[PDB]
Amino acid sequence: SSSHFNPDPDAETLYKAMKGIGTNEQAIIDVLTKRSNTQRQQIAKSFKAQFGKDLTETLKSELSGKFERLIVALMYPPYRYEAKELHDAMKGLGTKEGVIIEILASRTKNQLREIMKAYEEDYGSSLEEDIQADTSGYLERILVCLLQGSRDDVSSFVDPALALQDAQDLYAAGEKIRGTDEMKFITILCTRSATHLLRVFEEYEKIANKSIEDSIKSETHGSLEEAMLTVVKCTQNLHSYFAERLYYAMKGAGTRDGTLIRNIVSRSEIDLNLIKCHFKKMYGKTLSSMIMEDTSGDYKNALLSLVGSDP
Ligand SMILES: [Ca+2]
Repeated sequence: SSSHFNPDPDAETLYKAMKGIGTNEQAIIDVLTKRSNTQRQQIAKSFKAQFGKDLTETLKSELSGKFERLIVALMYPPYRYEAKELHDAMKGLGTKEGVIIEILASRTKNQLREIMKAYEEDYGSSLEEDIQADTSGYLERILVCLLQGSRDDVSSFVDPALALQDAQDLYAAGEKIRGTDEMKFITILCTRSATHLLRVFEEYEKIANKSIEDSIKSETHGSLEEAMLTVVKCTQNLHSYFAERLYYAMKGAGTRDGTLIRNIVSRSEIDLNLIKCHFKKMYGKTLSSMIMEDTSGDYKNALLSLVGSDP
């Protein structure tokens, strides 16, 4: 699709869709959900050159509700999008700790470096400093650690002696009776590579006769538990993590639309095809069927256009 692209006609379609009295929402869906993010940026530039207004600001004014949130989300470049989500998680009343955990645990070091740069450019403060001020306790420690390198950019070579020592230390940390040693869990889970951690989880099972997930579930609670389990799930299979995130955004009463939007939008050009496959395998139904059950209107139709064919 990106073999060679003139954005001008698409910009004109959007102009006609919003100009005057009445809004053609379907024409907005047909352009923005069928073009790539980079093509959208070209469309935005053409729109401003031709018509003198910023496309995103125009979209924010012309549209409302969930449909507006989704369409505007599509207009953010990668990394800047996550920076906006993280800012929104902290700037309001309360902290949306779940948003922060998801992004920090599921992104790679190099992705996080880009998100950190975008966050400082757009909001004039350091992401790490804002997290330090807005969170506390052990949650604060793991989140800061995930940003503070927490690298791997790995090999396939794991040090077997260190993997065994890490597993021994995790076991010992769980076994202390007047307070789990949370810092030992945090350091190993946040500073070791994914490949090393997979071996640690294997060794931990042999030593402890308990899965690492069940140990975390019995030894921790609340946000710290969520954060640890998220690191574990992302290490084992990232695509499966995102499927589960989407499932729980929709399961039961109501919808966590913020979570649905963010995960579909941010994964749309990376692994949404694998997420769809994993969703089917894990839950015995398609992603689209749950979206159809939980959402309505132009919002629903835009989500389904993005997801694409889902037999
Ligand atoms: Ca629901």
